[PDB]
Amino acid sequence: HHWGYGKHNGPEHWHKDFPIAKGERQSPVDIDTHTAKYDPSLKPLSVSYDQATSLRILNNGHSFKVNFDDSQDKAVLKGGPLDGTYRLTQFHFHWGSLDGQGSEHTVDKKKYAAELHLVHWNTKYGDASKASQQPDGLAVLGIFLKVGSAKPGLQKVVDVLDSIKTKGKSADFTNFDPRGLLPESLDYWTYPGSLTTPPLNETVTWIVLKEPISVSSEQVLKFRKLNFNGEGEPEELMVDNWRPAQPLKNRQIKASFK
Ligand SMILES: NS(=O)(=O)CCNC(=O)/C(Cc1ccc(O)c(Br)c1)=N/O
Ligand SMILES: NS(=O)(=O)CCNC(=O)/C(Cc1ccc(O)c(Br)c1)=N/O
Ligand code: NA
Ligand SMILES: [Zn+2]
Repeated sequence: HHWGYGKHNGPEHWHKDFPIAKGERQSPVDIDTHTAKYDPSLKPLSVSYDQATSLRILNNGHSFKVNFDDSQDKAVLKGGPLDGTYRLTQFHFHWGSLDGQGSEHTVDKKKYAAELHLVHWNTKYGDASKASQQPDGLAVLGIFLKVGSAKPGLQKVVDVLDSIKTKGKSADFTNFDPRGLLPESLDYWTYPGSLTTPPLNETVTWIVLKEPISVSSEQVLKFRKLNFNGEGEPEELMVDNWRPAQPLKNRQIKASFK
């Protein structure tokens, strides 16, 4: 559809094409750290990315996305709130026009410069399409970016963005190691939610890491040179491609840590 992030087609309009936008399990949310409860029943979280096979990087007009070979269990997420095995299929980012906005989730109303989403599907459903329609079909590992020191493991991403400036452009992006995007700690919050983009399916278990990664000003500036538009269309910078916090409704956010 013709959805985006501007005044005329942004988050406040999405519900007309996607009525679930006003649903009971929408994402992102504000994470009230004082209301979230430590849950001793959460099993250890396992991020097993050694065997990841990145493939290409694409500007799809909404973000940039790195896809992975998810034809076998290579790079997988298990444990924590999850039952079974979830296979990494892609990552992408959301970011702002200024260093003080850009994240989708917020922490005690704090907005970060950007947010990384590592998207995984439950292998019990066989493919990512079928999984996208199940209430336990998807798991997104969310990681905040704050501006400070450079993140070396982000630099290869940063350096290819020039080659995918406009919507529809892709490039090779093999041999990228997503472990380089993680913070030290795997402490997290978890809640049941949705895709934060149309079609807004209520099929995601969210796992949001507490520790942000630090990226440099120069790194995030390069995100902001991307374009929402296609080649030889007029320039609209790809910035502020984030959905704001949605009503929590009757959900509980659980913490993995005391
Ligand atoms: N390796 S890939 O080709 O990038 C994988 C593409 N699929 C995915 O990201 C997903 C989640 C998803 C993303 C956007 C959507 O609109 C819907 Br619905 C589901 N699969 O469920
Ligand atoms: N934000 S999310 O809840 O983690 C998962 C939903 N969003 C995304 O995957 C993306 C990249 C993307 C956008 C449209 C697509 O058709 C496909 Br495929 C991937 N957002 O820009
Ligand atoms: Na960090
Ligand atoms: Zn996302």
